[PDB]
Amino acid sequence: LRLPSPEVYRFVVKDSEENIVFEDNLQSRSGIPIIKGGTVVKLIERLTYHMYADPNFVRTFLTTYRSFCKPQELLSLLIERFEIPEPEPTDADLKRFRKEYVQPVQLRILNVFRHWVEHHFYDFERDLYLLERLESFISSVRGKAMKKWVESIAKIIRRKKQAQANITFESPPPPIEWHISKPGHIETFDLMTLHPIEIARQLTLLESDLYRKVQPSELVGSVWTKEDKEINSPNLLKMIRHTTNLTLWFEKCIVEAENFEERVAVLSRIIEILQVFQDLNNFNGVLEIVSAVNSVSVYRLDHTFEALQERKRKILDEAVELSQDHFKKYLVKLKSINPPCVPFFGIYLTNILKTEEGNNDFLTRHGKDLINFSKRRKVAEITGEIQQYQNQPYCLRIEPDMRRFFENLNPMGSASEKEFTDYLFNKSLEIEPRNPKQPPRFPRKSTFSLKSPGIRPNTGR
Ligand SMILES: Nc1c2c(nc3ccccc13)CCCC2
Repeated sequence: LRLPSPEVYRFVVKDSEENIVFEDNLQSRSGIPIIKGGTVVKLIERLTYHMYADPNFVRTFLTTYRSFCKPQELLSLLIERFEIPEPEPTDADLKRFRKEYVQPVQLRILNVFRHWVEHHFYDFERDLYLLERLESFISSVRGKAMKKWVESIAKIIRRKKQAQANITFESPPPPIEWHISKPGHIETFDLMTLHPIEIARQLTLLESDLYRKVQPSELVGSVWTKEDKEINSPNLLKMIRHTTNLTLWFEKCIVEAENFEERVAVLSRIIEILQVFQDLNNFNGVLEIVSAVNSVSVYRLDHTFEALQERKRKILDEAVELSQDHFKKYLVKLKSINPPCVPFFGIYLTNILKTEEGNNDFLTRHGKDLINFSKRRKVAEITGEIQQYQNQPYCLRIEPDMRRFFENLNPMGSASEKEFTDYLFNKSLEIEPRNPKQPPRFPRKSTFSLKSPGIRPNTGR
């Protein structure tokens, strides 16, 4: 009984469709009401509710909130929630208010701070001032019952800060495969001089590392395509730039092979790399090669595809078919394999862009910003799927020169992506013109043997 005036404490304005909307279905019938949307004020009140704990909302909120609220604003709202004014005295009660309202709300805030530093410390890593505000506030908290919670948050922060201020094989990894390029000779590194097995291994290790660093929150609210993308989505942007560069590198290697026999040997080696990606459950790599071969500059090279060994063309068509019918066969395959694996990342992006586009950010902006929370629950269920393959490392040894090589691929050089893709298209028309004549005969500029060592481990034995 008796809360402060909504006038002096914004959270306790009465619930109405002006400020908060609950699911009204058979699921929402039992237990804790399900939030469909509200003002950020009302979402914060329900995140820290006096009447019950809501672990599920806390988890979904801290995954999704940056799509509707800045980290600095979240901290300001949790402090505002914490600083609870006394009710209007009546002057002819406090003791109940402190036991049943204040203490439970303050404990629930400290529990949100605890989940925040435990599972989303990257917010504080990205913003040292945010951490200064949090540390200053937590150390101001003097409540007897708050003490265990403050100690717990302090210890998490101490640990996260330690594990910032600075590989272990559970079984023998395979020996590194070498072909024409030899170690230390990084300047001789090329698609055709490195071993196709080890190209697939080193790209898988790199792609696995990029994949495992992507936080769900980098995807929520299409934040990687927005103004604050370099800070909200740094891991995702690195993974997207990697995919772009590698896909364009594969295209470049094919289209710049002017000599027909060389270009066939290049496409054949890329298909061999694709088979080792498949053996490694690197569907990310499989579908990068699919992306390259379906690019307009390569797709149209009918003479090159027709010249492939039937078995190589078969393997490619099968890879290509994984992507057909909204990735139907890819999704069957992904559910059938044993990790480690690198999921095709592009499809999470596609399905989040469609959910982001097809659902309003706001239940309405008339009179109030009424945030669509249900939209964020649906995106968090998609981002949730990214997590099940981030926990299983590859049993493969890093080749530091090859890793360096692949981290630094820059097919575009100083040109724009559009200038570069125009170039690939113009070169495609040069090497295989739109006429019915046999393909032009250009000389090789490279002197290395075209003969593949194949994808049976050599040094392995
Ligand atoms: N252009 C292509 C041809 C074939 N497969 C292809 C597969 C993917 C992208 C382009 C292709 C089979 C042989 C004929 C041409």
